[PDB]
Amino acid sequence: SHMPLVALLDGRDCTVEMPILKDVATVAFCDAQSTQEIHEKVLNEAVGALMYHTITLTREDLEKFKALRIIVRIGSGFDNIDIKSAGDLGIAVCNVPAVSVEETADSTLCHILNLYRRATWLHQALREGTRVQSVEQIREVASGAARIRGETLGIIGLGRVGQAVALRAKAFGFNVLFYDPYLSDGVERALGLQRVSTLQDLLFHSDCVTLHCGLNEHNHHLINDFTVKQMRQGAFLVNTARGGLVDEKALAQALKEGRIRGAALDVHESEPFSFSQGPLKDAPNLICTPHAAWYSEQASIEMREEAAREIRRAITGRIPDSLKNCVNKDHLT
Amino acid sequence: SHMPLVALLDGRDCTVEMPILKDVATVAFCDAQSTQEIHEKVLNEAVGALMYHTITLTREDLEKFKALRIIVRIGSGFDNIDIKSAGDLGIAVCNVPAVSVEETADSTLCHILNLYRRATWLHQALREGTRVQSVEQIREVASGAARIRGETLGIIGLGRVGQAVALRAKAFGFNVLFYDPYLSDGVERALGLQRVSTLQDLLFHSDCVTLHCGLNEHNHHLINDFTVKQMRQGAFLVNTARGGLVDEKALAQALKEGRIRGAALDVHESEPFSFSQGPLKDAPNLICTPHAAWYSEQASIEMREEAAREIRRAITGRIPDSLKNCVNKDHLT
Amino acid sequence: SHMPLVALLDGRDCTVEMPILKDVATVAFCDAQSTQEIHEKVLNEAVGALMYHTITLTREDLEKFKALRIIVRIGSGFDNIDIKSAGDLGIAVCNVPAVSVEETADSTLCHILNLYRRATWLHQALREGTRVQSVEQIREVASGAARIRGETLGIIGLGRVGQAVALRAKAFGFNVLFYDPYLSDGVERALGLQRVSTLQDLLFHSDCVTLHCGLNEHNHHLINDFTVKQMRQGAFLVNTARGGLVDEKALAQALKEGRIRGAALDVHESEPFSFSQGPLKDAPNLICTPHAAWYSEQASIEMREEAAREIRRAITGRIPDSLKNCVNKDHLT
Amino acid sequence: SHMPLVALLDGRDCTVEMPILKDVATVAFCDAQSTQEIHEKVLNEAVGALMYHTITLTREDLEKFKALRIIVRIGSGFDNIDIKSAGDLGIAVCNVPAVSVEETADSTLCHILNLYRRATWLHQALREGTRVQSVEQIREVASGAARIRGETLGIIGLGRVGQAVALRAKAFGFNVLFYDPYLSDGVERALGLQRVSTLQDLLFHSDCVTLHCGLNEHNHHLINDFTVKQMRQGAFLVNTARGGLVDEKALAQALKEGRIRGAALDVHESEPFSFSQGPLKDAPNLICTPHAAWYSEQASIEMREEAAREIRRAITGRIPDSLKNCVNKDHLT
Ligand SMILES: NC(=O)C1=CN([C@@H]2O[C@H](COP(=O)(O)OP(=O)(O)OC[C@H]3O[C@@H](n4cnc5c(N)ncnc54)[C@H](O)[C@@H]3O)[C@@H](O)[C@H]2O)C=CC1
Ligand SMILES: NC(=O)C1=CN([C@@H]2O[C@H](COP(=O)(O)OP(=O)(O)OC[C@H]3O[C@@H](n4cnc5c(N)ncnc54)[C@H](O)[C@@H]3O)[C@@H](O)[C@H]2O)C=CC1
Ligand SMILES: NC(=O)C1=CN([C@@H]2O[C@H](COP(=O)(O)OP(=O)(O)OC[C@H]3O[C@@H](n4cnc5c(N)ncnc54)[C@H](O)[C@@H]3O)[C@@H](O)[C@H]2O)C=CC1
Ligand SMILES: NC(=O)C1=CN([C@@H]2O[C@H](COP(=O)(O)OP(=O)(O)OC[C@H]3O[C@@H](n4cnc5c(N)ncnc54)[C@H](O)[C@@H]3O)[C@@H](O)[C@H]2O)C=CC1
Ligand SMILES: [Cl-]
Ligand SMILES: [Cl-]
Ligand SMILES: [Cl-]
Ligand SMILES: [Cl-]
Ligand SMILES: [Cl-]
Ligand SMILES: [Cl-]
Ligand SMILES: [Cl-]
Ligand SMILES: [Cl-]
Repeated sequence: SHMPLVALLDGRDCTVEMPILKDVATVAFCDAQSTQEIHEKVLNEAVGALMYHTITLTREDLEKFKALRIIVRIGSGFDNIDIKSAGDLGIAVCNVPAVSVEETADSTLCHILNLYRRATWLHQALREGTRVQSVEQIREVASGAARIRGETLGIIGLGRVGQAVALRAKAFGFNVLFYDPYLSDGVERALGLQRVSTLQDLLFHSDCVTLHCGLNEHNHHLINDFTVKQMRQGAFLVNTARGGLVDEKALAQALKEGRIRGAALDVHESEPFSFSQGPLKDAPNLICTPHAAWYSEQASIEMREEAAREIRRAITGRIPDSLKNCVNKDHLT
Repeated sequence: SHMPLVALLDGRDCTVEMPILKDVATVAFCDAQSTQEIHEKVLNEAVGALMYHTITLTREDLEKFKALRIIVRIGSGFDNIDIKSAGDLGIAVCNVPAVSVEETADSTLCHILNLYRRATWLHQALREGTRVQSVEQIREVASGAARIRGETLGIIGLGRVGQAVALRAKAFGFNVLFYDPYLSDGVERALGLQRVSTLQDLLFHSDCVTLHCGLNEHNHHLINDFTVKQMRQGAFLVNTARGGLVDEKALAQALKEGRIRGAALDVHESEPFSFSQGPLKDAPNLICTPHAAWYSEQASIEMREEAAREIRRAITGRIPDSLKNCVNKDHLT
Repeated sequence: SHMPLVALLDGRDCTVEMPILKDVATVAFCDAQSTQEIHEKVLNEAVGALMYHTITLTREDLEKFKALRIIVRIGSGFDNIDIKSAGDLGIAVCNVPAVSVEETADSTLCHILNLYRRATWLHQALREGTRVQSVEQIREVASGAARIRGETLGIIGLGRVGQAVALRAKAFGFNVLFYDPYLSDGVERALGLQRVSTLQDLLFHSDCVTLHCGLNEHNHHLINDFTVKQMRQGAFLVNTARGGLVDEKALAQALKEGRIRGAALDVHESEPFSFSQGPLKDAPNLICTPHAAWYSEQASIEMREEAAREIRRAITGRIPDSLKNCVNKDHLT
Repeated sequence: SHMPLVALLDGRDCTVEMPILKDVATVAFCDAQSTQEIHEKVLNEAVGALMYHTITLTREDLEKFKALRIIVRIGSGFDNIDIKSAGDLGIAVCNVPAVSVEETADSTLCHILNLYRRATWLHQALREGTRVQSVEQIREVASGAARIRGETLGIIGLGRVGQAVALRAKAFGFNVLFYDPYLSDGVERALGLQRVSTLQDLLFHSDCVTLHCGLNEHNHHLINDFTVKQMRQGAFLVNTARGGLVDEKALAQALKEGRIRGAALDVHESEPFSFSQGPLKDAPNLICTPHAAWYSEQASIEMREEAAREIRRAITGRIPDSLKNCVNKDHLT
């Protein structure tokens, strides 16, 4: 009569998951931002866990769990989990990779166009009371807005979202390059894209750089004081991937010195983001959104339902064989 | 030794046009907002005129010119000129129809995505100090953001910009309908679009309505208290065409009552626009830009050079035969 | 109790049209190839006429009709009718312009690919008993097959079919140019195409030329001994438009001398076509189809139903106001 | 002063490879169709081997080599090599996966259109002397030609060529489904395609089935007497992948009984192909090409140069680390 315990770590709403797990697991929530806020009962008895991106699990955090057997990220990115240590400790880790692909690609294109077209900045100027009566004043307030056709969009990471961005970018006349050192040769041919071998080549030829790679152990601060200097003078930077990929120190100085004309960021090294704190406090030509590229009403539901099914498959079946999106089978023993 | 006089009515900068007209016409500027601000010398002696969109010419205004023989709009729209009366008075009217086509289509897609993705509103909330730490808070602050695929984009006016928008919209998964009662049947087939016969059908099936038609004598307040009721509950409205097409009274009430979830406007019934005056003073979910959809550094130059060449062709050749983009040959006698 | 007479000139099957015209007109057929084969009753009493492309009507032919008031081409092209003389004689002429647009564009792409890929010629070689065992033999039998990406496709006439071809050609990596001296500037921008001003420029830069213009009084033998010399050495020629546009004499010599590597023709100066007669008797690298680019089971029905409705509208309403696709309103008096 | 020996097994021309291997290896050719035709010197001393698709290497064949250390397929498919046994024997196997991707996709679209549009069959009828004078005769000779828009194209194997086909098929109005049980979920979203879970679903919903998967140990005769019955009545079949995927027995009967309206085959169970032998001797509505989907003058050179470089990398460096496209690293010991 005793069911396994499943805990929603960094959240409180479990409404979507309940119908799928009702007869399978007892569902509790922690609404926690760190391991220090998880009730002892959870650490001891929790067999499964659901979590988003607002809490990190190190080996130290993972070792506090005594019965945990699966973690499911409600989302694609799993950089916030020590995946290797989870496998060493016998904990399967899964993600939801497909739900918000096109939502994120559309958010990225929105930011790209918001830089080339300055719509968001033009709206601000009107909210601030700027009066734009003459054509000379239109040119002035819209200074920086550039023609898109002929421009080169450089994609770092041509996975699910990267490919979706590439196909959308082609519709506007962008010349699309991409850098992805983990794919085999020939993917550029199917999608009619141009490929480059190094990060330096990508930054050197791109008028607008957009990040679409996972954050792994080999690309933290991929955009740093060194690689920022490899970018075109007056280029754009867009990041809907992970904030850990950009050295905000180097980015702030680049915006201030005009080496980078503008930047649009949905993610940041330290989240939540605030224009009153951080290395970007006074950075100009900066657009930001609070890690919302993924969100739609349908997507939010679809990924929670998928994550709930993965939990069910783990409790009901054999780990890791019954799992559809386990991302650490190699490390699991 | 006496050259014809050409006047830039509603502007002052003539730098781009001078190299093309130096040996052909004397160039002066008026920097005028109305006919009342034009120097008497211009009204009497001006043979040609260059003007943007910030000044209107009625028959009353046109009759004040005693030597004018051609007007060239530096831009595509010529609704601000009494075209028929200009032809009656023997004045050719020309425009520049091709320069800013893709700039405007990209601005339109930016506004479309800014509504579906709420990037501009999410940026404001961060500037306003909103703190978005939990996923529940992300869902809250981004409430209204919707998935694009499957949504129906309704285009009113499938000309140069409309077709450019249609092709871009298809890349995001939009289902594209269009209404244009002046085209012959078969244009929908070449571009693979669906066509509807009436404005009511367009508004009835569209989740997002975008205007791309010229303002003529048969579509002022095309979007009015009556036709607004024919739109889907919670639909979007985008207008980069002409402000005279929308009854801002009806639009304000629709936004306030939630019948329309959001609106993005680059043009307005009375320009320049201000959030502190007009029927849209307190309208919610409203994005606005100061008639800047056309602008790029290249476009601004290209259209001024084309307009200068048209002037030259008129002074040097025979009106209207030597004109490339005369829009009132039928009325000219 | 007496109904008007409507005659299907160059056909016999009236099954599709009968349900639409039953209570409106008496329907007869002539199954005629020339005016000389039309029964006297038809010439005297026929008020309306339906015809395809296999019969020509000169002023001499038109003058033989004493009551005819409308002609409806079951199809888009109306070059086979003296349109001006028909208007002088008070005869409205209409067409069906939209039905087979995409069928024809798909046929054109089939011919284009059949030249670049030599599928049809490779099939023939297998039917002829050629044995292709080694790679060296594959290269030999497929000699001439070329990579498409980077190649330039030159479109002459960017109307309904031309635009449909252009959009399909872009999917294969073609660089698309077009020549159309009757369109206004700016259509190239909406569809992202490159435009040229003269026929010579089109032929000079194109690796594959495809015709998509109507046959009018200013382009008979548009491809002639002179303009053929303006084409690239080893270029392709495709014609799904009208045979009168090509001088088959010049074309045969070009194929024989290798100036043109191959040609695909759905239409010919004299139809029906036969490989045993005509200037193309012994021309090599020649593909031909019997004027079938338009045909699909749905298209054949759709255009006959549309043509029947046009007839009905003419008999029931006022000519030319009630007509949807009258192509000679200017000449009608 | 003694260099390693490299042999071109099933070919004779080594001109392209010589400049790359001149100072690295002695190059000989065998022009062999089977292992029985290879000179004893080659079997004993050959360190590297180059081969196309016209010779098969079993474990029995592989065991005859006493010094062979790498095989390089000049092409993508390596089904003609016992890959596992090659690894057991310490032989690295490599391929050239990217060269002819778009050539093959264009050949596939040519065959697809040749079925829907019957261009190749219409050309034959003209070569055979068929006279097509009336529209009724055009409909007759072109019977079977169908409208493409709305039709469903089912892709089996969405790799390099499959994705290239999918993007081209979308330009014609196809609804594209694909079946590929080896990809992870989410690839359909990036390319905007619909995905199905089983082969039966693919065949059940597809009007035209096109094969684009490698031939492996789990899909020989994937199209068989059983799965052919799961296809739509009157559907099309296209195969530019491998002939071993189709049971030509079942295919012949399907074409004869009309269950399949037509088939286009670039590959066959037994190659070379002949219309006078095999289960397809008398099959109707059959188009065939002699395994030429890959060929272009540029592609033929590019893959031979890549294959030569792979050989060089193997002789010069460390196997398998220095290899770019080794397809049997797992089996190599
Ligand atoms: N709201 C948001 O901000 C959202 C963010 N994301 C993030 O976007 C990123 C991409 O997601 P997906 O495309 O679904 O992942 P994916 O796994 O489909 O694609 C990742 C690609 O990046 C490439 N890559 C990895 N390291 C690289 C490097 N150093 N340089 C170049 N390429 C590299 C990989 O080869 C792979 O192809 C993820 O980090 C994910 O967390 C995803 C959805 C929403
Ligand atoms: N910065 C800005 O806000 C810019 C605004 N525009 C405006 O956008 C509009 C479109 O420009 P283009 O596409 O270049 O013009 P266009 O002449 O190429 O296309 C206009 C189309 O609208 C159609 N139309 C007219 N009245 C209509 C009605 N009542 N209902 C439906 N369709 C109707 C016409 O048939 C025509 O096809 C113009 O009014 C122009 O002034 C253009 C460029 C920049
Ligand atoms: N089975 C077949 O072979 C079929 C043939 N056709 C033919 O294809 C042709 C095109 O049809 P649509 O695109 O529907 O006609 P359309 O009227 O939509 O387009 C014709 C275009 O050709 C252009 N043009 C005319 N003369 C020209 C010249 N000398 N140089 C360059 N451009 C020129 C016009 O400006 C116009 O834009 C027609 O002649 C039609 O008869 C159409 C359908 C089926
Ligand atoms: N001249 C010719 O006929 C040419 C033939 N080919 C052939 O085309 C085929 C595809 O080549 P690429 O796309 O480059 O290979 P690829 O490795 O890029 O793609 C193969 C795809 O097929 C899928 N697949 C394998 N077995 C399957 C099954 N039973 N059901 C559904 N999907 C399955 C795999 O998951 C993979 O995604 C190969 O067999 C190759 O030999 C390639 C080039 C020229
Ligand atoms: Cl995320
Ligand atoms: Cl480059
Ligand atoms: Cl404007
Ligand atoms: Cl509908
Ligand atoms: Cl026709
Ligand atoms: Cl050029
Ligand atoms: Cl192959
Ligand atoms: Cl389905």
